[PDB]
Amino acid sequence: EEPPLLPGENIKDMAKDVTYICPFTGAVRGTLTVTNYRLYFKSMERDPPFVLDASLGVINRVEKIGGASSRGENSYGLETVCKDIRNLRFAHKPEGRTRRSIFENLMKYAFPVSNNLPLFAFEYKEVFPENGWKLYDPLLEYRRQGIPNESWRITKINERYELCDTYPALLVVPANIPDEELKRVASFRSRGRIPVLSWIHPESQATITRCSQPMVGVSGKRSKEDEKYLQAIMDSNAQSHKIFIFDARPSVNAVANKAKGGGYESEDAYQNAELVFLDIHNIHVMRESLRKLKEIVYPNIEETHWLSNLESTHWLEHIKLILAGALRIADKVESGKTSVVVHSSDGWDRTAQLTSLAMLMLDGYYRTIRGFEVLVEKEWLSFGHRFQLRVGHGDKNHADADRSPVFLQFIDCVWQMTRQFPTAFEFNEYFLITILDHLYSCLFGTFLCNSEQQRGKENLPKRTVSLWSYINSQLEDFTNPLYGSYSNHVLYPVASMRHLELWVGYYIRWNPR
Amino acid sequence: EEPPLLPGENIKDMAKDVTYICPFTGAVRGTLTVTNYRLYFKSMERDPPFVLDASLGVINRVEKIGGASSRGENSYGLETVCKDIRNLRFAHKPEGRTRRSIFENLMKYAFPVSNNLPLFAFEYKEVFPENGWKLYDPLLEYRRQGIPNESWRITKINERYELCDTYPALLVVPANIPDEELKRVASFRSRGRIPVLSWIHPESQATITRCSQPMVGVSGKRSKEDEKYLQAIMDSNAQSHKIFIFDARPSVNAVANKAKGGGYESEDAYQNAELVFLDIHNIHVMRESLRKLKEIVYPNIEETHWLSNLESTHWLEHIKLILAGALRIADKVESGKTSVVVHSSDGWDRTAQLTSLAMLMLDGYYRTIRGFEVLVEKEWLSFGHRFQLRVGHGDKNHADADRSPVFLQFIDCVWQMTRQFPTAFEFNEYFLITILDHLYSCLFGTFLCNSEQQRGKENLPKRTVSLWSYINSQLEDFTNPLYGSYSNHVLYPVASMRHLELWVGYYIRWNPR
Repeated sequence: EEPPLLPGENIKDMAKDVTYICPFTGAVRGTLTVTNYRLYFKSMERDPPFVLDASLGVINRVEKIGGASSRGENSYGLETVCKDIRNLRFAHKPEGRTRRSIFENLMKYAFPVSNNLPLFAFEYKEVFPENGWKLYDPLLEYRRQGIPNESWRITKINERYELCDTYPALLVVPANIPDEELKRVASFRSRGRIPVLSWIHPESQATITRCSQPMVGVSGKRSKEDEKYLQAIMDSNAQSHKIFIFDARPSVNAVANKAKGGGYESEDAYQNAELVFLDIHNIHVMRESLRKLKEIVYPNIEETHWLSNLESTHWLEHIKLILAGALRIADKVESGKTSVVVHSSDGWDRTAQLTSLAMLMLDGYYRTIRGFEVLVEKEWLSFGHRFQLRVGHGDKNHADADRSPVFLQFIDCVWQMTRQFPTAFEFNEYFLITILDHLYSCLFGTFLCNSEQQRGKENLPKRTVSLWSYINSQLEDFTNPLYGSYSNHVLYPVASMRHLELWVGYYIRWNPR
Repeated sequence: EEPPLLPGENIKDMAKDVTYICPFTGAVRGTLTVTNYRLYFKSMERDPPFVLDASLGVINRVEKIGGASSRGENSYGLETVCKDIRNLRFAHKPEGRTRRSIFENLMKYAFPVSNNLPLFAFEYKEVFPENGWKLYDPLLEYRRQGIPNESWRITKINERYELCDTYPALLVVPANIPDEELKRVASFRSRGRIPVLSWIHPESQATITRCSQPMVGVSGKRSKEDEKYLQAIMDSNAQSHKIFIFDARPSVNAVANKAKGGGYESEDAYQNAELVFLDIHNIHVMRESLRKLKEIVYPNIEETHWLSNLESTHWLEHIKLILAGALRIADKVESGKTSVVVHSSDGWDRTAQLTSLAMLMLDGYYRTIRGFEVLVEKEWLSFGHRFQLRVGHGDKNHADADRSPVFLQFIDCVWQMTRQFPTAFEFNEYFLITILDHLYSCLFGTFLCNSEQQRGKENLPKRTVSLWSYINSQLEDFTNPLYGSYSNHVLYPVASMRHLELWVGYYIRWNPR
């Protein structure tokens, strides 16, 4: 059957009497359509119409199955490997070009930028009553936190992104540190990500700052600017006697980075700091972890070795390390009243997961729907997470090792927190799954590019629809009705294999049971 | 401090200033009291009075630590291995006229059966608003099921236990089958446990009968009355097409028995019967499962390999098979409208788990607190599960290979069902745990002996108190607040490693969470 279209979506090819092999109900013949935004398959050979509708941004690779003409053993079709742990395999008649027409159209529209075609986000013409692009206001958010205040000021040194071009235009830093000082410190921090304020505690004034690793190198070089800058941070919390520095990386990996120019803060160079390593592994390791998981989760789960197979993926283990690390940060801020500086190698994948999760534990604001969108806009988009590079929108280059489920891990961690606190979040599971779906969809421009400055040059607000514009128009589908019972208090989920669950709602949502 | 003694409980020994080394908190000195029913330890050295109550009946083994020459920090004293997945270690003064005393008095009252001392069950003299021994009435129960009737009659042939000394005094058998033949059939079934009615469906008249394995042997011999027996059970159902015989043993097993004089019902000899194997292992295989489970759970849990270690015990795998097995039987009765016959080697272990479990699925009556109690008294107690032998009340022989957690296993399954159906049961977790607690406590006579006949020869109903007499006094602590939500209908739990959980409430309840 025909697929429903969206403002800007037009059919690019169609083939009828195509057979999709469902690993759960068997073969089903019907029509396969490929618009400039999705892959649609519907069959009227089933009482409820069997509809398969997946966006093209989800397609990771396309592969042919069988060979040429009809040499294959009853298998002339193609298969699509999807980012959301499905794989879709289709069959084609002996007599038919539909096998090559579809393949060639998928391998063109599912990968627009690799064929100098535009991503759908730029074609989508649907309008909304609210502009998601105007949801996050740096100045208003800081004000919500009490910023500018005697201890912290707001600098505009980065409005044209000269200090650091992967950072937001506005940066909050200690009031006693001048702009000429930020330059020097920027010379010591990788890619100019010089610690900057993320969150400040209402009462204690304890702060969460984020930045990249120090450039120490093998010769063990050091800078007074950076060292005093870190001190200025601790001085802004008056009643504290220390400053913790959480390094997301495992100790053995930080050392390796040191050998290549990076490193960490030593107990001697930073007198009043205590650096902890949280043992959270790099992007490549998480890609492999998720890959092993998809392997035992789709399409059929083998019961006997489920537990060991699951453990072997190290998915839940990584989630646990992320949550636990977030827990250590939020605790030192809450209970210890001590400011914490959090970083990693570049400070834009693990640091983002840590600050984001701690913030959610500490501030109930980000647990509300609009709050979370702000959280996503603040930590991850504005602070330079490479969504484009990490997801690979419309790029045939599926093996790229720059691709990793970083954000997906974060969202998983959030879902983990919502299970443990069924009343503390205004949003619900569907909201989160909807976010993961549009991470790949490229329907909106919210998860495009790799930086704030990039999005400015690309003029994304004026050329694409924000994902929040659509979500804030259907809020009845994203609200947790049990939201309230808890309160405007601090959350402390339990990181332990006995309280973390596999997010069945996402990683196994295709099995019709 | 001293223990709060129960009606009939006397202090057999006391020593003060003893050290308890808690595998979770530090050492605690205090007073270790021993009575004729429990082991009580209490210390006022902790904001919350650290209490350590435990029935002697839950003491699996007592062994002395140190004696010759060992003066260290808590390396002198005694240790107790318990049956409720924990271990107690007391550092009791090396000198002070207390070199040898506490140990001796623990040993004496912890194993009354071996020492030839009364079980505290006979010295307990608390009274309760109702007597649990009256709770279950064989005739009042069959009447609830609509028995007797045109098709099934109640025979008295075994009133003196002369047909089967394990079996209850009243037996429900096919109306047409006279008592004389019950004898001939009794000689074909192992230990004379002839197929007897356990449950019947109100609408389809599909029954569920239980028995021990057939006595076929290598000589493939067969009973003319047996076959005819099963024929009447089928004929009672309106002659429905055919009749399933569920053997709880794996195929290999039944065959093993065959060569031993036992076996199972063959095609041609039982022409109208489908024989299925549920692949549930024997007592030794189970005890070993539970043994590996207490080793990775107590005292400290190694997180890195929790999933693997848990998979290695195969506890969840056995719970699956057992539940899975009840699902088939329940389904063949609910859906196929077919009478089934469940049996095993002796027909008092796996048969009890299966009928009890299927019955819970089919009849909501057993889902009520009183109904469940009746279930235990009927399917487990009157039908001869060897709780004295399987649990070994007050017996110094801990290596006995006759001991197996067959009943606990059953209770574990039920807990699984209260988890998958949080509203269908009137009783709550605590209730089920209390039941496990008095399985070892021997505070009541409810779980003593091996059969109904023995319990009578000891006159338990008049010399000991029934557990239900206690439980039904506080039904507010044992009630499920959510119960009622659903209707009286058939519960179908999922028997998958993806749905079953590890009862942390009973297998890891000691840790301070």
